[PDB]
Amino acid sequence: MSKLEKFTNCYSLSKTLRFKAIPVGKTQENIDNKRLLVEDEKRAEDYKGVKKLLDRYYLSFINDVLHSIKLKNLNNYISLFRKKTRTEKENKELENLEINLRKEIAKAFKGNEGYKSLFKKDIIETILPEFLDDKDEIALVNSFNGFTTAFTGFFDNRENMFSEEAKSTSIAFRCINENLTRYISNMDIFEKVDAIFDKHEVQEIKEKILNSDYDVEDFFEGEFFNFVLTQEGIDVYNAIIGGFVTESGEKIKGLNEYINLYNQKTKQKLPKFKPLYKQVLSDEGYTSDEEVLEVFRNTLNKNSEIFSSIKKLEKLFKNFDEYSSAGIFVKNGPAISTISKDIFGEWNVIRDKWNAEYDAVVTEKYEDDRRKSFKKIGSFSLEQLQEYADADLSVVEKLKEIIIQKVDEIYKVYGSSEKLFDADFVLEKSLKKNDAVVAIMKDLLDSVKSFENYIKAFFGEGKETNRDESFYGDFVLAYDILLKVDHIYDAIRNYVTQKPYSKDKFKLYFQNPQFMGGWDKDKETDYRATILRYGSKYYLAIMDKKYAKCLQKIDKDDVNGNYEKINYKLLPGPNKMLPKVFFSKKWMAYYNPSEDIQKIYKNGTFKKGDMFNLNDCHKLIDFFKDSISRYPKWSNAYDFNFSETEKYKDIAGFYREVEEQGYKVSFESASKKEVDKLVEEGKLYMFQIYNKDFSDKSHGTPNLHTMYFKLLFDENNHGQIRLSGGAELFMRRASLKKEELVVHPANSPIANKNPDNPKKTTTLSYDVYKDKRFSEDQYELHIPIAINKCPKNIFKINTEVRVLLKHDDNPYVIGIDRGERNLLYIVVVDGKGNIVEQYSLNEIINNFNGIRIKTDYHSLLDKKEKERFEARQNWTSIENIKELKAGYISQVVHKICELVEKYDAVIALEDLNSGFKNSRVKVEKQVYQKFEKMLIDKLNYMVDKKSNPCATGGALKGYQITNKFESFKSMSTQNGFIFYIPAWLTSKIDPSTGFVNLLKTKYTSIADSKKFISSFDRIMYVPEEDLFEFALDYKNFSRTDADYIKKWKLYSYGNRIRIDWEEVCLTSAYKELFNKYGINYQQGDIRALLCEQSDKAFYSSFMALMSLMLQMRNSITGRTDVDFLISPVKNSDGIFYDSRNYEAQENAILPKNADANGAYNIARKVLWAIGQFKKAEDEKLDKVKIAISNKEWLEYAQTSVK
RNA sequence: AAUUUCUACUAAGUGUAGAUCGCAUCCAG
DNA sequence: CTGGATGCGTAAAGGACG
DNA sequence: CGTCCTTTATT
Ligand SMILES: [Mg+2]
Repeated sequence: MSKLEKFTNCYSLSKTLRFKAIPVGKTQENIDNKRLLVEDEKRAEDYKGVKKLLDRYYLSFINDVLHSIKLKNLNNYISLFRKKTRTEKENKELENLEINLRKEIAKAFKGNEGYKSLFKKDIIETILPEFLDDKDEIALVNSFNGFTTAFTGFFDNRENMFSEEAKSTSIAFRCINENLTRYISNMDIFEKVDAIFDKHEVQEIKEKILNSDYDVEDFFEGEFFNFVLTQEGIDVYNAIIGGFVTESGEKIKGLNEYINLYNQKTKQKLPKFKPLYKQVLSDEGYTSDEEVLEVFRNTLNKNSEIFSSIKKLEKLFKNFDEYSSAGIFVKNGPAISTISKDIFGEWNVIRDKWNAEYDAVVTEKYEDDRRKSFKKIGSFSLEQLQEYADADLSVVEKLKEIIIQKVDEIYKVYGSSEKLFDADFVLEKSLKKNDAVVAIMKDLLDSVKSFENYIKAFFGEGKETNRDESFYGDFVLAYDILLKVDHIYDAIRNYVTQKPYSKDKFKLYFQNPQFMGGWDKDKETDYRATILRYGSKYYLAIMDKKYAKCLQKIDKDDVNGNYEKINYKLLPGPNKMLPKVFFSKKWMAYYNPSEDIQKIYKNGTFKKGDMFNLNDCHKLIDFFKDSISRYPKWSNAYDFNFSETEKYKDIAGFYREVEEQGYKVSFESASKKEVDKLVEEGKLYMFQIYNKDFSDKSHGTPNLHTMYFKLLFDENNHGQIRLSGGAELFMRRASLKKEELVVHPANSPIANKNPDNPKKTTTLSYDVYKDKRFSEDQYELHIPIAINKCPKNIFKINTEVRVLLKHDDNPYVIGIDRGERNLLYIVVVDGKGNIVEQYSLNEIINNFNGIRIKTDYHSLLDKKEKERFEARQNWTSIENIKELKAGYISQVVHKICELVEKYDAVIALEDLNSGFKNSRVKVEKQVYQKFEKMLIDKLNYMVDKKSNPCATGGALKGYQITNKFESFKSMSTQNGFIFYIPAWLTSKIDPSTGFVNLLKTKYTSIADSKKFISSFDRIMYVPEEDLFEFALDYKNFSRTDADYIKKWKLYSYGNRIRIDWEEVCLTSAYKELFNKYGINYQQGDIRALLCEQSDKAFYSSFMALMSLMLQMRNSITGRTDVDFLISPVKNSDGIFYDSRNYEAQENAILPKNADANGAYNIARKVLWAIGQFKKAEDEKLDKVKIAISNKEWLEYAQTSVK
């Protein structure tokens, strides 16, 4: 009984193995003399070119077929599409109609005579040259005759367009699922908005745009859709909506603009047309220090056009008073928070002064319709914002001082940069070497980018009642010039942040269009590439075109050394292969196949479905079984051993046995003397398939991919991992010069970087070079493998994880959470919620031999954040930090995998589509998304390198506890062993009681502060404890639906940390507050006395004292020692929860700090969901919904503690 | 600071530890 | 540019060409 | 013929 070991051999998946290919002997010499690499480097260039010309014809072919087309179902479909109350049968109707619509478009394409030619040899030899009218381009296409097969891959990518399936890549799908669906929505909107378009306004568009061949109304009748299948039609349709610009240049207004005026001017909100997407084929970064520099000077010198539009926006905003403050608007969003702060000094005072009208009891259904109508508003006028501005304070004047301040900042930064704009300037050093220069370009770009990103607030997305077009005329003119800095900012950053070496490579073919197609022994002379072994070394051996068969003559050499030559036999895809061979002109003539059998095949009775006869299919199988035996190229390759034919449920049952039997990999001896001569003579080329684990100097643990690669040829690997074909060989030209490499000169000591390494220094007898691998041309070889090609353990992984979980008695849960002090914190939990382990992942501990050496990745991040502060916020340090986090998580994966294996444990992770990230946490959402993706990926085939490959857990019996990754949005609910959970109420919650603080203690009014103090059942001093007790029933406060217990007794126990920061003893600070106002707190219930008091500074000291008692988390920033979590509520046994009582302990039973509490409670939510699985019938486990609500959660946390 | 590649390294001396699905294509803001 | 999605990860029939 | 490039078959 293990959950894990039920999950081996579940599904098949592809991986690519990558290797340096090192030439051997004369190989590189012979390759240089024959000038082969040049030919390839050119070919790749020319190939990209021809693909574009090919596309040109493809694009012409598509318009021909789309123009012609006339869709049949249309009206009928649109109508059913529109029905808002469809019986399920009617939704199936609607699908069949949508399928038929797509099949119409597909059949329109594939039914040409022209179609089969597009992806055959013919398109390059004859069609494209006739089509083209340039002599150069025709020469390019001509260069590829006898090399058509190299286009197959591209051909497959273009085929996806002509599909009828509902797939992103399809033309049908783009027409029927995306563009038709929009057209229909626009019809809907049109009949609502039809009348407002002025009689005159419409006739404009029919002449200026439509050219008087169709009426504007035509474009909103269903039956007229066919017109907008083509990119041309779409260009028209979108022009009607967006507006056009004629040959003359006269602006012509579009329907969507007219609507904008009407809804603006009458303070209304009618809807607007969506434009149609483009059709599927219709129509880069900076490459050198000089090009980057040149752009910086040309777009941003003092007489560039962007600088001109700054000078104009200075004059416009200097004249801010001269304009109407009721027709100037500020878009709603982040810019409202910012501009609120800029002029009041307060983020949420502008929030308040429209809360001043809207604002007293708060049911959350009224609080959402509160908080939502809020978000509905589009913008605010300078008049409305002055309606909020207390008298004596001019909103327009202080805005003028802020905007004008930002342009003086730009001009000041221009004078510090002036020498970069001299026509006389030349660059001393490379930019990545020249920090001075880049920081000069950054500083200017920033100040321009902040001015730009600030000013952008003055839009209002309007859609806006009468706008000061005297202001927006000059503003829009000049802002559209200013927004060009955006592109220029990105591309110049992306450049400085790039690496100094390039990975640019190109594909080698060795003059063979199907080069290295597959490893099959028979196809070995066609592909001209095979694999050799000698001892622990593996080589790629490539026959030269003029000596294809040169390896076929070589015999085993008894006396001398021998190579091992691979002997590989694959039957690829019996469902594809078995028919082609046995119904081929060649074989069909040899083997009379009865009219039954060809009927069965032509008819399709063997294929499951309604046409299926188990007997017909059974007869086809014995046809295939005899032919295979009459076909000795298979029957003698694979010792075939089929199941008795009566036992097959379907054809796929037989095929699956062929597929698994039809793979064999062995080795043959081949004379090492004879093969080496071939290489010298230039008849064979030889590369060692190499990575660092094959070095004579390597010791200790190989890369996982080395192990996979070796296991391919191991006799304990029985198909678990197949060597696939379609490997590629590439040359990556060097991108660095040895002389310009950083060298650590031999025999001088080098300073070690890791503070936790005892050894502070290493001295080597040899030189070591930074980025050495890129100072040299490198061959790289990519080998695709096939894991679990024939899976036996077929079941839906999640349903199986739910069954095992339900019937598992003590299910363990690894909870992972992101901390502020801790990059990641781990809490392992048992089936009853006892903390088994709990620790931080700030330090990664690497083990080699019996030694351990830890690397504190929290120290590393802290030092790279300091280095970010020094040198402003340099572009690169941001990247270094991004990459460092990116590598951190790949250490963490290993640890999580260990925990899974050790505890047979499910994983509880944060759902990143629902929750809200606090940004106190170091590992931002983006990086964590990457981590959850990596985790899914590893667990498709989770292996322990250090295990025996044949053991479960090993490289041949990898655990498959995760379904193949799809999309970030799909990282929700559950994926096998990984459960995604909302982080709500996982941190700030008493792990000992389930208590959370559902009170709002923000002070507003003296009256509000009274109703609060009266809503408590009791407020008293307790002398025998020296504590103030605040008994409540959450019934009496608003927004407390989620709590389950409801009646709590708060105490002012222990201290808190107010936020600079002061420690506050709670008990004595209440005494202090009450004594300040002559309140006798010892007199039983005190609630009347506090409400008797009439001083507002009493209530705000009290609400602040309530805030502190309910702030369970207390933290001092920079002080990693002080992250304590302390409860105001007593548990079953009348003890308060204080986290520090457990951080002390070595094996604690409750969370040791705030971060620990986070992880713990995320793992408990999974425990709740396992609770649900145990409540459900086995058959209905699929149906159980995992998403735990706040209401369900608080119930679980408040009842499970006991 | 060496790498199929990436991060962290120097890990006891040309390397250590973990990770590592390639290639092509299309579509989106 | 980076996530979304597509597809290939093949031996053997078949043909052009000298 | 041979040899090299192209095309084929799909649960
Ligand atoms: Mg290693």
